Amino acid sequence: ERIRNVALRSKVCPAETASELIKHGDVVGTSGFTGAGYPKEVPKALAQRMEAAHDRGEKYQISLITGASTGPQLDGELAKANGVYFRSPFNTDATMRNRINAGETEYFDNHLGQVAGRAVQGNYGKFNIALVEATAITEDGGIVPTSSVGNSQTFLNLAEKVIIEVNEWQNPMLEGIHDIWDGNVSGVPTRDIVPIVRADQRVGGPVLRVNPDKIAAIVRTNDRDRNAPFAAPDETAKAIAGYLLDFFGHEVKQNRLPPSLLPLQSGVGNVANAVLEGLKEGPFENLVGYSEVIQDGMLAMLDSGRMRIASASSFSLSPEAAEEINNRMDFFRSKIILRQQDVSNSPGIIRRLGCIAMNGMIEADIYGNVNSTRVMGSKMMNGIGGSGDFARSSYLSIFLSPSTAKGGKISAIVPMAAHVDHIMQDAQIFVTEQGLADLRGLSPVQRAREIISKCAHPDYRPMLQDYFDRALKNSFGKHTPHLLTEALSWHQRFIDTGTMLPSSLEHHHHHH
Amino acid sequence: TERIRNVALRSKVCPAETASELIKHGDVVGTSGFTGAGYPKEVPKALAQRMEAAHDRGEKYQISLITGASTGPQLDGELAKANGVYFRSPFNTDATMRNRINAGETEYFDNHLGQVAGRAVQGNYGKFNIALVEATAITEDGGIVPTSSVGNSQTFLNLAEKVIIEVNEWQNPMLEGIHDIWDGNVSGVPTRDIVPIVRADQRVGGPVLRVNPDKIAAIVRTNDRDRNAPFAAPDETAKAIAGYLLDFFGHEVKQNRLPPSLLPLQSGVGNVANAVLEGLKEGPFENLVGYSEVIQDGMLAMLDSGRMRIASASSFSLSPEAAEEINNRMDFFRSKIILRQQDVSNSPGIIRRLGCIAMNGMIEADIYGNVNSTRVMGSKMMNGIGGSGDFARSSYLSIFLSPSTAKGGKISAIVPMAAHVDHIMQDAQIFVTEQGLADLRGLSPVQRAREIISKCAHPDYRPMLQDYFDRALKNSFGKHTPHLLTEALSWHQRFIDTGTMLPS
Repeated sequence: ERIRNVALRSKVCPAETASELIKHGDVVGTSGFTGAGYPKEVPKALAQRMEAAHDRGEKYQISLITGASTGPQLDGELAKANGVYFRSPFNTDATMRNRINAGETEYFDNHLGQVAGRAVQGNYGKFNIALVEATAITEDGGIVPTSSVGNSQTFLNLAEKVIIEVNEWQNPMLEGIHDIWDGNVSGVPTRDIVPIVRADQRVGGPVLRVNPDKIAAIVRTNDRDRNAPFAAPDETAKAIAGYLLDFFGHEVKQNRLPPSLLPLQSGVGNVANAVLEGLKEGPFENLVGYSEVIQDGMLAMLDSGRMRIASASSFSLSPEAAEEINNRMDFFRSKIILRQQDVSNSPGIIRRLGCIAMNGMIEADIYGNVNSTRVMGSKMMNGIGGSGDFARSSYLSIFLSPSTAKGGKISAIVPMAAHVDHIMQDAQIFVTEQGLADLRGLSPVQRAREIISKCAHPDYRPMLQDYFDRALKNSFGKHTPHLLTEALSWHQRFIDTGTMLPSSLEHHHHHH
Repeated sequence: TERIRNVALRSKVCPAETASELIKHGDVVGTSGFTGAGYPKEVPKALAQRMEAAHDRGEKYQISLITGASTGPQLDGELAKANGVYFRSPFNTDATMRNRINAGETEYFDNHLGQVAGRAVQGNYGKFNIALVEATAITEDGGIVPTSSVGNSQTFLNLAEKVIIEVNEWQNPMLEGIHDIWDGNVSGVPTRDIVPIVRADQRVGGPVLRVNPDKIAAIVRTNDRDRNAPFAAPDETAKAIAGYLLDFFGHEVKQNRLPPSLLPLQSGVGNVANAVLEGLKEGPFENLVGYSEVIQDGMLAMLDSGRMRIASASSFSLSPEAAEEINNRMDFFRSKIILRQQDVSNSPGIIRRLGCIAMNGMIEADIYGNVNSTRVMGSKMMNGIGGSGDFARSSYLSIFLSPSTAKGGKISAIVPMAAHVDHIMQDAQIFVTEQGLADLRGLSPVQRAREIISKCAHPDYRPMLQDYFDRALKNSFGKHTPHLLTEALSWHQRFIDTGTMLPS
């Protein structure tokens, strides 16, 4: 039995009935972070009822605040139903992305570590509903989270009414892996000192806490998380990982990093996977993770002993890795700590531990300002996520990307970024399959010489050099040279023609 | 009274010219100095003269200059005149040095002020050859008493191979006691220490910079003045901005979103900040607390009137009139002011913990509320980002304040797209101009634009901004943050071409 508090068993009801508690206009806070631990059955039932209402000319939309990304059963179903008027802080569902980019869903991608605090401040309004997925409910009414913690404790505190989905698909032995603190991290100032001085340090307990009188419904479910396929490293990712690992090796030999490096933050996807595979094969020992996510390559390193501990707010695992950790949850439970995201993404803690931040990007300009979010400056991809939390607070901020996109028709290094998420001050190292730019100690013009020479693709470097050269001669000021007449012209060229590469039918200064 | 109270260290006293000879071509020099206060004065002058002579003989002679923040004509000015600085960080306001920077003659990088010490220890600027630090006094056990700022001086003393102290008799001996220098690991090798500050008036350290006396290569007796802030009063535009902000604070308190005493306050320097402080001085919020980078004129008034109880900062930025008052009454003001290391005053962990209210200026913001603090037309440096990022991102509330226009109406402070970004949308919640106040909390980018355009933009520019936004909504590549890339930067180019952002 998953509901070990007898009194709360009387609140069990079907998903459809529970969804009726959610009203048009409501602000709904849910569990869910990197496709893990989001509610599934109540959102599906809600979406059906939303569509039915819309067909009869009746409005039915919610504001949806999450930990971070969810999955098809939540963002997907609600976006299909056109049921979300406002969304925050981070989405990866393609249907929801389309609603955002059509202006049908208003969106703001907050720094992930800040969301709980802004919720408590009231920026999203009054929370009507918290809808949270659970592994179990304990004897004294504690709520055991599932494959992520995210913002769930904050949403439970704020919401007028609470709905719990108890998912028997989630492994019972997840109980104990979470660390939930009752301290003031995101409440009213003055906040508490968050006393974390080791990545493996627990400060709290294993359960979310909530007044049982606020629980309006409990729904028994049995459904899987998103679990994206493993993105196998291609040669581009492998080259990027190779330059990065060589760099780490050099930092260690110059005593600027310990042989155990520092606590590591990375993502998911191709490049991160290549980096984790390189770390598994590399000369470094006693590694530590202090990140947003646990991904596949870590289980390997936790099992071998290459990595000693991994701190995160969520799992981001493939189907095969998901089965590996479930068959051995009692081992991995001792190696992993899942934290509230306002703790995993706490700038104070990230700086104190001296994390190495490794993040992706859409593009960077020649001065090393970074766009993480908005294609051509206007079309949302996913969101800033925790990349700003980590980039700004880290001991070392590293951005990694293929040097081109769209089969070479887009350069990831541009004269000016069409949107900025990370300013120059927040980015010290850039890595592409072309090489690694170490920007420490450099002015913007010096940053440009390094980025253009080390990171840019051969197809675009002469164009970049031409822009920079002419900017140096003609720019209003020469501290960060620009030609405002063409700074964004590569982006407009892409919009117009589908490529940033110029045609020989017209003049271009780099052909000559 | 003898300023060098350690008898043994008196034997290290030498001329500024001889001391400057310790500094070699290529050296990385860390100095005191923050908001025109407490920078070294006589050794940089002597160095500059020797640099010029060297250059004339065909000898290379340049240094890297790392400071707390801004300095003055004796340091940034003289060295820039001599073409003696190959790299400068993190914050300059001297006109001669600014001209070197914008000519590409001095390399510059404006780091977040709270991060500079940590990056210095990491080695980003290279090995420190020299620390050149101004002192009020040297204590009997060899402690270095800082002057009108603390800045990064403790870190530079730790790092540098050789140390030069300027003991400046111009500086008030009664400054001794006002500083709080922490022994702990804020900016050193990870894992760092927990910084135990949980109230803005909490002292956690001692009154002196610590340095191994064997590293002290020279002590120079000096007698010269800091820079002062302007006396000039806030005009009608600044007073209007302050009025909107104070009305906003009132409503926040009435809605129980701020305490009646508000929260610890951070304020930049300028006319607008002065207006806000004058507003608060006779405002309805009592028992105020400052947790800022700087102590300015307005704070002294409030610390005097009791309307403000304590002010924490790293430096002074005072007018001649205000400087005279504090120096006449240092007894009193010393008990009301704490001067901290800048990596503590600007610690994002502390700023968030205390829940600071950040109030900063700007060059411009775009319609989505991204902020440019630094680079005119995107390429010409003004001063630098300073501590505005430390505070904007970490604060409980991040507010940006500016006149809606500049250059007699020929520049709009609200533009379609910022030509350079220092603060992203996520780091700016409230904008105030003399036209009104935009509260952006809870809003998507297109919702932010409606508020910024209608509340903050000047009437001369508002229809142009609305026209841009409306056509972007129709024709932009994506509709989440609509832009027309062909004209996004066109107002800036129009200014470059014609001298005004207004069409013919």
